Amino acid sequence: PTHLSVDTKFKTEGLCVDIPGIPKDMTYRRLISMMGFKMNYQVNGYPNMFITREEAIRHVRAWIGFDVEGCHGTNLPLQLGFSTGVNLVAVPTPLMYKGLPWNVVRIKIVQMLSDTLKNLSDRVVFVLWAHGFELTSMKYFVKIGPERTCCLCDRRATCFSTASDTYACWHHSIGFDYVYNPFMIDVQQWGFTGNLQSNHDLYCQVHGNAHVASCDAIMTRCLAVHECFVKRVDWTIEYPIIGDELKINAACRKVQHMVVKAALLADKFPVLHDIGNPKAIKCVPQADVEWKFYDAQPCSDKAYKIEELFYSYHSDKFTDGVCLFWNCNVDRYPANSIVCRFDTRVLSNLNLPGCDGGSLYVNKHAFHTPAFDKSAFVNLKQLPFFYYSDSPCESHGIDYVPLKSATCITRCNLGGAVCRHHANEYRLYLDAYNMMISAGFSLWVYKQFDTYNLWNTFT
Ligand SMILES: CCN(CC)c1cc(C)nc2ncnn12
Ligand SMILES: CCN(CC)c1cc(C)nc2ncnn12
Ligand SMILES: [Zn+2]
Ligand SMILES: [Zn+2]
Ligand SMILES: [Zn+2]
Repeated sequence: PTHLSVDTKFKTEGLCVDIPGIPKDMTYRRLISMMGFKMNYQVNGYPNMFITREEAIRHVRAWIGFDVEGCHGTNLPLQLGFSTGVNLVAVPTPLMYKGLPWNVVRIKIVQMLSDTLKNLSDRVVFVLWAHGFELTSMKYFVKIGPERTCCLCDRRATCFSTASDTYACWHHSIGFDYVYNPFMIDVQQWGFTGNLQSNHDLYCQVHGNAHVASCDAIMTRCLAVHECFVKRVDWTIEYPIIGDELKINAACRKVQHMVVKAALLADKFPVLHDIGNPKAIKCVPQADVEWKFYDAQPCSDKAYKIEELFYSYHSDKFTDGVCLFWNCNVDRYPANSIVCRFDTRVLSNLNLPGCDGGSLYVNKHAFHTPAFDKSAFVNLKQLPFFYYSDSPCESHGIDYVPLKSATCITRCNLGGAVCRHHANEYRLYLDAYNMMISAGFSLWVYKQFDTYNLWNTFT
């Protein structure tokens, strides 16, 4: 079982207010046909418009919450809502647009999905809390058939144009009018009691219900993210490389070694308490310090309470030496800490919107992270940028412009003139540092940390 069989049963109770008299016994095959689609027994890579929960999790970057509400067999106007916050009104003749015929609405839909998804995914997954109008509106903006490739490139076709009779991916679909071979999943099929708002509001106080289609579409995708990434966590699942993942990760390791190495040199802590990933390795293996590890998995729901991580009886006295919380999200860090906390508010292709203020950070694996809280860092300060090196000044070998910086903490800078080697390493480190900060990571340190203490490690 790789795909969802079209012969799987579909619970239709959620659909019977918009579709009165709908059979209780219904398959995906019969539902697809009822929606106005003919699959014709085609095995060309598109076996079902509906997908499994596991396949949906593998394609989280493609999720677009979708909801349709009736406004007025005589067709009436529909409010189409998307988790992008867009509301389009289609007439059959937060951003909400006036009523226009489907021929122009479908151009808008293709533009919106293409701009939203071109840098995230090779497809779209419509996430539903299916009541009827959304499934029956799909025929007006969706075309299906064999799996195809783009006319302008090698990516899979996600759009279709009736003007040119051609296919395109999200990058080459300017002016296209039809969504081609989309995927969809109905959250209501997962076994739930009560309406969408009641289930969403159990875990999220951030998304309100301003009684608009996009509000429901947003709540839908949010509840789906909570079920698949907050309550259930799967760190085995791999995700494709779509950006700067490798550079961001390489930067993180360089910044960690640099910042921890300098803390141990400036304040000579006898012991370091490394709290976080159970698979963590010594980030400064040559350091003199007594390195003690504590296992805590990435918290995906609420940030850890320091009272449960530290107290209840390890040195036991965590007040001795320094605490290293490298991506270990706690509610209030102790004053003797070195902290890297991901800022969930960051705008990027790796960071997807999440549940209750949190975000879904997708870099090789999916990590639902709790909402960034400035109050977690009251006992600390923002760690300033600095580069430190004790390596010999020796070129061994891009051209050269002389480096003048107060933050290049090297023997050559102490001696009044930065050597070529330390200037190259400084600029490479600053690049890695800016790369990590812009990816969303934030660095915090114990208030007594001072890089002035690093000059005397040169004599
Ligand atoms: C009351 C019949 N009507 C309205 C025309 C329906 C019913 C269904 C199941 N799908 C539909 N798709 C579009 N109209 N539509
Ligand atoms: C209420 C029945 N249905 C299907 C759920 C309808 C009715 C009307 C008037 N327009 C529609 N456009 C799409 N579906 N649809
Ligand atoms: Zn293309
Ligand atoms: Zn929510
Ligand atoms: Zn030097």
